[PDB]
Amino acid sequence: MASSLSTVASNNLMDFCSVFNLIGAIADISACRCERSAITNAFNKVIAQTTCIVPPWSEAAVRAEMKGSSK
Amino acid sequence: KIIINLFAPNLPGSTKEDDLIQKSLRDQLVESIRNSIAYRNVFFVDGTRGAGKTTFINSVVKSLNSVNIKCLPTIDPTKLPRHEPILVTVTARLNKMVSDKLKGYWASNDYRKQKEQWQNHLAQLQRGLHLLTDKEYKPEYFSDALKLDAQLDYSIGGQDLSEIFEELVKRACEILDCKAILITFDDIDTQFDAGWDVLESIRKFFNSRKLVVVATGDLRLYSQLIRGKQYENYSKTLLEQEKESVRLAERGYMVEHLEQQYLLKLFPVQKRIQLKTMLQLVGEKGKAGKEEIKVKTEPGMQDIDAIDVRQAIGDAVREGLNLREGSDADMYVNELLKQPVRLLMQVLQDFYTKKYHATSLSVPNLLRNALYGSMLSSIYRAGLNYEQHRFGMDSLCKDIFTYVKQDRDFNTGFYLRPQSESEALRNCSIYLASQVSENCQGSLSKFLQMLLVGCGSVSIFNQFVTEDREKFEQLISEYVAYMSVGRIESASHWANRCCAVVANSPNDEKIGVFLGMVQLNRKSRQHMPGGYKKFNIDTENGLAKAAMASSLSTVASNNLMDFCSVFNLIGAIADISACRCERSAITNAFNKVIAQTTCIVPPWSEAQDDATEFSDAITKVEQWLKNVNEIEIGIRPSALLIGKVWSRFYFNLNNVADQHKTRLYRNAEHGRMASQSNAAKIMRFNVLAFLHAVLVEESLYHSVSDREYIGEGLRLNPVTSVDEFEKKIKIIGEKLKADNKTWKNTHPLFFLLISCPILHPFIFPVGGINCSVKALNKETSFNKLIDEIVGDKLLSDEEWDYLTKNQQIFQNTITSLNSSTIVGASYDKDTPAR
RNA sequence: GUCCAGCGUCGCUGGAC
Ligand SMILES: Nc1ncnc2c1ncn2[C@@H]1O[C@H](COP(=O)(O)OP(=O)(O)OP(=O)(O)O)[C@@H](O)[C@H]1O
Repeated sequence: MASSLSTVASNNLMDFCSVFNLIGAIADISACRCERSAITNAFNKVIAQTTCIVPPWSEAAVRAEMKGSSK
Repeated sequence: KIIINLFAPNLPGSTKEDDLIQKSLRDQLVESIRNSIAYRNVFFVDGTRGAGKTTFINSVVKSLNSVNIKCLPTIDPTKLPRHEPILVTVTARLNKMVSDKLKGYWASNDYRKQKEQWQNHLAQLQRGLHLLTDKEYKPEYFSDALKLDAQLDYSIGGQDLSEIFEELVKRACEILDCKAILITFDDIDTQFDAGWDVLESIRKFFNSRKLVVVATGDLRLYSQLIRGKQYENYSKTLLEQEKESVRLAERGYMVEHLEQQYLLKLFPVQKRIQLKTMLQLVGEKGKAGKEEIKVKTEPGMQDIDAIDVRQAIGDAVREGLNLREGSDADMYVNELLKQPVRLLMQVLQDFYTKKYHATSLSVPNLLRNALYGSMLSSIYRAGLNYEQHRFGMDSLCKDIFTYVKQDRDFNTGFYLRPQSESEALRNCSIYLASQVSENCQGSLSKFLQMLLVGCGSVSIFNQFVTEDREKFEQLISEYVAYMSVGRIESASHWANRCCAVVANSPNDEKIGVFLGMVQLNRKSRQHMPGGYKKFNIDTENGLAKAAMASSLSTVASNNLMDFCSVFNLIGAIADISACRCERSAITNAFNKVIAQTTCIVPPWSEAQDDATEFSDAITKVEQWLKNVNEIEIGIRPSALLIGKVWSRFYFNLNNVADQHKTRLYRNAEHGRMASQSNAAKIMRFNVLAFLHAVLVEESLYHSVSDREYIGEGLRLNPVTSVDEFEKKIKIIGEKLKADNKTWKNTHPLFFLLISCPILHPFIFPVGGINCSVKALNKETSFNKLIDEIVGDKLLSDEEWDYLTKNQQIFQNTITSLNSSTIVGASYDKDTPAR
């Protein structure tokens, strides 16, 4: 779930679960070519909380930036 | 590890080996030339304008000079006689070397046989030179030719110069004992009409294996030269006859194809070499760089303490524009790194040299002067003011509006972010942001003028005028005249023009509530429930009548219309802070619009003792002005800071007018619950929004503080309650106290705008307090914190209890505005309880 | 669960116990 959870801030903080996130997780992990020590680092970096801002060509770009990305 | 000294002459030819930038590229191309001759052979070093296009060529020649290749002296067609052909110049330079070699040789009698052969070939070239410079054919030369000679065994008969010149080069190579001869040209940016003769003399006379040509220029300029020579081939009578759109396309492609076959044949693609800009060499943000560049900012600096080129501009932009350490400051520097090398270094050389002598200040002034002389061409096409003496307040306000007009983006235009795709708008933006930090630095009065006039003009025009490609700018010319922006006038005068423009468009149900304004009543209403009545002006007192008087505007089109614009308060405050003395402005500002200004709708419309009480109000203002003088010297506004403040302020006002619009009720007198809205409550939140927008991002974007004290959480605006405004006030309070930093030294803008006597009555009116079991907990805590920051206790014990519960003489509180009626309400329904 | 508030044109979101 943590690997497949991503949130977007447009007018109110929206939460999403996208299959494209899973492909991003596999793509990041598979390029490790490292021992056990780096796996814990890489696996911990994959699972996190990421918030991305709305593209400029939308009608809620200014409000989203104004409201700030936080909790 | 390249060290650049700004105090060197910095001429194009002044660069030595240590000063040269692209040292790796120089050796790479020298190897390419050497290899090619060992095994068309025309090299083209391509570089943008003002990027080492001449110094690099000299270094390449110097490396070759010190398999043998004799380098000809570099030539440039621009600094030559107009009508002299290239072939004559090259032949002249060949003559000098071989004659110098022959005379210096002085061994045996070789220079008696070789000299005759060399002299024979020159005479042959001199005979056939008349073909180059003939405007017509001369028939008597026909018998001059056909005097065939077996000498050199020419492949083809005739008086062709190409074959004669070829044998000329072969003899010189034998004499000089060199494998090949290198001919170096130069760019034609100054006068690119002379570049055609170079191209013709390369495609005709330089095609042997003994000659290597190194040309310099810009393909974006050479293509225009060639395409011009193509359209001169079409018969004029044809160009002016078949003017169909279908035919224009047919001839358009036949030329855009003909030039490419010319270039791809004359300068082969595998031989072109592109120069490197600063961004490529240095790197993006934290990315590793291909090379290392460092600069020196002082003659006394040590070579072991030279800072990086990125950091040198980084400080010149941070304090130059008065910007903090953040991404937005890193966006300006990144744009500068993509500038031409000459322009990038000149603005740095001017800035650091002038700054050093000044110390032996006004740092932004040096940056503005450097930028003005640098991108002075882009200003002219933008059309901004170019007169140094007219640099002022309104002239700057004109510049902002025109730049937004050219950019065609009224939402984020005033941010002055260099994000426009066009190069002129990007260049003009950085200069403009410097001027904002110039005028508005150190004075509160000018800051409020930029906020209200510089950015207010753009936003209002967006929503009330632009809601046909010739009507659009017809309004722009009409709009710029009506607001009278450009003329030297006070901000208070601008407020009335702002009031007239907005009020023309009637909203749904024609309620008298607009963006930051309320339309009060002039005539008498019939059968009004409760104590609702007309707004009687002469019932206020000292420090309250003046607050109202400076907040009243009138427009005299059709019937007389009154208003209570909050924009007037901002303008009135600016005027007081301007003069700061003489006790006359504070006498005159309070009475400037009440009975003198007769505003008319825009043409696009389609319709106690007085003496003993006023001086007490006057004296408090003079006390406020005394404090401003000693603290406002530390104001360092930036174009980002002012632009962002208007954004939050504008959005906040639009919501308040749209949420209190339908909340008027027949029993909304002295409104105690948040679901009831009176006239005084609307004006309370209008002045509260302005006091809130400053607080939120005074911490975020100001330059005096290196961090923010807001904390973590969503940024929200007060529209119905003061829960959000109080919440931020508290949180900063402990953060500013746990770490010992006074409010004056971190939020100078908010400290001054919160202690102004004009806004004090508006903060706590009679009918604008939320009286509830839970609400009064916040309001009281709001009152305690405001008084603690100001120091003075605004409200005494008796009046505070009088307001909260449900006539005591009041001087620091509005008392009659809530009872005043509002046009279009009619107060039929009643408040609902649940 | 309940109460307050904020964004969009009822839905969404923050915060408190
Ligand atoms: N290697 C270098 N190191 C430092 N500065 C350089 C270097 N090469 C060029 N410059 C800068 O470029 C400026 C002028 O460059 P250059 O004359 O080659 O360009 P140009 O004016 O476009 O070309 P041209 O003079 O042939 O018309 C110099 O004054 C100098 O500031």
